Amino acid sequence: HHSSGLVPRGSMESGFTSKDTYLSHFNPRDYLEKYYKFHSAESQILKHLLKNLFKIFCLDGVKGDLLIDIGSGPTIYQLLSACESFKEIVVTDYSDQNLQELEKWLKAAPAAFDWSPVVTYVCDLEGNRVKGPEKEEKLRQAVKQVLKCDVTQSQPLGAVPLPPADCVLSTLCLDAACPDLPTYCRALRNLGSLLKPGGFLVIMDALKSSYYMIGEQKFSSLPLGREAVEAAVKEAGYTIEWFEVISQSYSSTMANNEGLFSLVARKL
Ligand SMILES: C[C@](O)(C/N=c1/sc2cccc3c2n1CCC3)C(=O)N1CCN(c2cccc3cnccc23)CC1
Repeated sequence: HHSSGLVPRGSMESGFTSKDTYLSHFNPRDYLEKYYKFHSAESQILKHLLKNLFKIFCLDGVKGDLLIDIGSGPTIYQLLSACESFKEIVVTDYSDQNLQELEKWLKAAPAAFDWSPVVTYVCDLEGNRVKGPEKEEKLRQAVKQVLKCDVTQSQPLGAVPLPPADCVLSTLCLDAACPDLPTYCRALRNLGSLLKPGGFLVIMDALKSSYYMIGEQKFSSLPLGREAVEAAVKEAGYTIEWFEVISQSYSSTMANNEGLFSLVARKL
């Protein structure tokens, strides 16, 4: 995409990877093979996101009718615990390439990525009430829609009539989606329009990361800290229930994050 090494793809005119670059120059299966192979940085990070989700959805409250999952990418690790606390899930993404990988996975098509190592891992955290083939069927039955997203749009779902949600989940999304704090803050107001009053916001993402790599192809990220996200959340109409910060970072070659944040909020 012209630039090559000097600046992330689709970030020369703008200074941040434009949304177009996610539709055209983005291979989702290449990304899944890199980050979600699954005791490296990636595996340890995925294991921490998983523990936080098992605690949010299985250990604590966060029970409901409908959970809208914003910017799911081509991944399902983030929905394994919520398919126990929610009667229905509505997954979304900007990339059609990503929505495709999700739709292939809901069909159990052999050409879809293997989530077996991950699914079995979450089963072990839950005590193993069920096994992999049983856990994946609960989650697939729970996915009611796969829709196009745009957190950087007043109506994040467009014309789709969706009922108010009890939870809105977003993992590893807004750092790539928003190019500056005004957009990060606005994109959180947009998530609130999908949420019920006193409804949960669950956000997980990297801290202090300005880029992330998918091979040799580079992508933009918003380098923000704990103070920056804490402030962005509260100003967008949310009361923060708890905020976790971990020091684990992605390997040298994969991103310059100083750690990762996990937080639960409530639309107030
Ligand atoms: C693969 C992935 O890039 C997500 N993976 C990762 S792995 C990793 C590792 C380290 C750091 C980071 C990181 N990231 C996210 C960025 C930070 C993806 O699938 N994303 C995020 C970007 N996203 C959108 C783009 C533009 C506009 C959007 C509008 N609405 C909704 C979504 C939109 C689409 C879904």
